[PDB]
Amino acid sequence: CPLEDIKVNPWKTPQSTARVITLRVEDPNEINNLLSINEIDNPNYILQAIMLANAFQNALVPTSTDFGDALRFSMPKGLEIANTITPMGAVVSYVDQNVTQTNNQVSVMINKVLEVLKTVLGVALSGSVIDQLTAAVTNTFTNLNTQKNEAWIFWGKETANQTNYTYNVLFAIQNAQTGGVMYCVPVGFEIKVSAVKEQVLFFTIQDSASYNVNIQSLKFAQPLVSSSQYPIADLTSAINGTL
Amino acid sequence: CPLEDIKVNPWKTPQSTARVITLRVEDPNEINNLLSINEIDNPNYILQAIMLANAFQNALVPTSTDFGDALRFSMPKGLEIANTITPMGAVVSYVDQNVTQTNNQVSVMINKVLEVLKTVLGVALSGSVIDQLTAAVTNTFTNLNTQKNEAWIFWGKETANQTNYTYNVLFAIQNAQTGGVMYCVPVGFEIKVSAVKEQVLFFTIQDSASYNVNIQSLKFAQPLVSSSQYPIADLTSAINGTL
Ligand SMILES: [Ca+2]
Ligand SMILES: [Ca+2]
Repeated sequence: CPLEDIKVNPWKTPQSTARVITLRVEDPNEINNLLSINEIDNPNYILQAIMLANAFQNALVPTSTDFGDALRFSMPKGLEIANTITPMGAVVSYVDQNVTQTNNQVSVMINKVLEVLKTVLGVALSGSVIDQLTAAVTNTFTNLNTQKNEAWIFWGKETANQTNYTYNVLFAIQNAQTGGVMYCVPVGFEIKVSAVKEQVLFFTIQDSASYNVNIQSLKFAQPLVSSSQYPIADLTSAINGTL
Repeated sequence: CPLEDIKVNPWKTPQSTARVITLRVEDPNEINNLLSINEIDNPNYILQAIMLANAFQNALVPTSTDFGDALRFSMPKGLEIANTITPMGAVVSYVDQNVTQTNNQVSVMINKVLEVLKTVLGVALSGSVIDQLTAAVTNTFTNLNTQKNEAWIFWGKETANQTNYTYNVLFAIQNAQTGGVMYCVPVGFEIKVSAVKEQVLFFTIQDSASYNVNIQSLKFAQPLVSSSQYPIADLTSAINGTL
């Protein structure tokens, strides 16, 4: 079928070669209420990632009674916990900002939230994790039906005109843009949306809604520690939180 | 605030205590084109899960030229590969079935597909992984924008009236319903949908579409092998596919 010459299109995004593995660990020894999303080019840093999530579990706090009976990541408490973490590390940035909108599509809200998180991460880091970051924020406001009973989402007060819920997600990043450190970015969402739960469960990005959202997050940089030498038992203990 | 007596509602689904961890492994030594979704109560069986996915990567085959340039899991080749896997194991079930619909919502198609996969797994196994199974099938037909460039989804022929694409997902199951074995269920989707790619990218469960879908899958039961004793280096090699 005669070999044609190369028509090199320089804007054609190539298919990813990244391997994605999702772990659902039933009945963990200790409960973890953070959705853990880990970016890693060297799997020897996975344990470190899981241990950072174990640490920031202690930074979750109850919401006010008016909101409901829910847990959310606290930036203030996050700072406290950061100091106690070993090996020692630094809080590069932190945010506690409200985001609102009126009668806009859910896609707009996802963007507004993305803007805040992209500010936290920075251009370089943002770009290296844009796919999972976009997906993670998307899954905060949509695809909630399948998530409704998960350990990282908490349903608060539910009126006829409003639904309150929290959503806890953590990003661990180790790649070319990080170098000799692994970044950790826990995010605690406190969301008020102008719809009944039943509608919220099946909200899409096309749907329109008014939002009042509080975003609490920080970026924690911890020097890399390989775990190749250690047995898998330690990783198992890390996942269970018994390490 | 006076302690009221217990109003025990026996149909109130409790919140999950399950810990969910997602691993994105950039630049793996060997490429893996299966979305790996692992259900595990004992993390000592993770390596086994990842090694089963490594094995069934060899069961992916190109689609016909008329469909496009895509890879999909082949049930026939899956059976061949199953025999070569060590430790030895058994193919409990296998399917190669077409599923179609006309002018129905995407939710209906998700159900039709679920029915087939639930048949493969069986009542007990199905129920133990219903959340991730429902989500996985949902993400096959929706939420494709964030997935569009991922390693497990391949875009074929794209006309003005039709989009062709494949979607490769693998479930590893180790829990109370499995006992002393781990089940492995690779699934190769070959999907023709009556819409342009741009529309397909932002398809929701509310959208209506005609579908022609081929589903190829099998259930592989391999006796459990704990990896607690082995170092994490082996797991790292398993993820890279160099083990
Ligand atoms: Ca990346
Ligand atoms: Ca389960």
